[PDB]
Amino acid sequence: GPVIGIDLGTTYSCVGVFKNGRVEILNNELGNRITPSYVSFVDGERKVGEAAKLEATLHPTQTVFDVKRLIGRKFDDQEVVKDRSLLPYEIVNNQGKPNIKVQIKDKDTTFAPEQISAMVLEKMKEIAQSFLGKPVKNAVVTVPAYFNDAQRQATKDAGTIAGLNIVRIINEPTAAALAYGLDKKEETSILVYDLGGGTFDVSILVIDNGVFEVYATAGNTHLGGEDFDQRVMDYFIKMFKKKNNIDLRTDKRAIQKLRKEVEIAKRNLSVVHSTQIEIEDIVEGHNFSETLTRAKFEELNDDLFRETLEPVKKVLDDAKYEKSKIDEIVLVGGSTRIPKIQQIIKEFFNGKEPNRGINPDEAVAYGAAIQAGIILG
Ligand SMILES: Nc1ncnc2c1nc(NCc1ccccc1Cl)n2[C@@H]1O[C@H](CO)[C@@H](O)[C@H]1O
Repeated sequence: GPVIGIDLGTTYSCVGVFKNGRVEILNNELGNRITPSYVSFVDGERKVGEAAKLEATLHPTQTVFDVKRLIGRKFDDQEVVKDRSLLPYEIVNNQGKPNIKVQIKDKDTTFAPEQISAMVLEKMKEIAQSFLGKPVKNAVVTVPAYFNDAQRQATKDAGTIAGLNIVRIINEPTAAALAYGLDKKEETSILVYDLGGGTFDVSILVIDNGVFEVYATAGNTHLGGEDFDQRVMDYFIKMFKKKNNIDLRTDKRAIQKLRKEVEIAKRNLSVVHSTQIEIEDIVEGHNFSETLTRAKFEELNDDLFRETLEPVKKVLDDAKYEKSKIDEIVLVGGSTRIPKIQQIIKEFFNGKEPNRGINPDEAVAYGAAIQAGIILG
């Protein structure tokens, strides 16, 4: 049978197949190559992906996301205590482990993290199955290099619930090395800098005659593209209050519309220098119309950009590496498209150019699909 490759991400997932000698990253029913890792439980219906994410504004307690932060952990872990205080859906203690509690037709229903991840894996599986016109029973799935045996086992259990035999778990740095086709002969020391929507990871991966080993890993579980958006939102909410005496935080729908346009403005500012953020009637009778420059975008976030270097220094220290010991810097995650990020990394490595792909959000799923093709022979 076929083996598909799945990047089961914190904020999004991505599925790839290896077919007639090529990796195809598959579109979901809405024509997107990434699917928000969201599940909503509203009004008797269960939604997965973008339709679930759209429920978050009006139904925040019923809209489950970021489950990768909880999977295989214990309720009293310091990281889980912090996430319970940040997440708006209820998390309960089931025999020492965090479970998610929501309502289905008003009834309390409790899910293990792996049961929510299984629903994401199931949607990825169905995209594969319709594209291939065939049942899919087998997958390669990625995990962070820092995942322990309990986090990896709960990811495998999510696969089993979704009807997927996870034939191989590979770490995200290895998946990236496979996608960029890093030559497997002789020895190479690679820095994998992975800046996503919600999380920052950096690893030293060494490739030695086809054997991949992560020698050190560090990161920031609360640093990603969504934080850069929030810095911009905070700025424009303050400006709109100064000019119009309207605090947009008093209207959750206004906030949702602004957040969509701010996200789009950020992405544009990876290519242009100036972009317009426009919402007609952001509240009734008031239009939102502003210009954001790349220079103001960077000024609002420059402390967060520079914080990404603290994990880089830590993995170099943990591995006892000199900066020069790094042979190649590889960039993963759409947030590495930010010009200032690529500049800061270049300068930290006393001038060495980072390798970035063209589709940095799909690189991990691409590599998982390559690993699937390697296993099939
Ligand atoms: N040009 C960009 N400049 C800065 N940050 C970016 C850019 N593209 C993405 N991502 C790709 C993506 C997002 C939405 C729709 C389609 C795609 Cl393929 N990011 C950021 O990467 C993170 C995970 O997508 C998000 O925080 C996102 O905002």
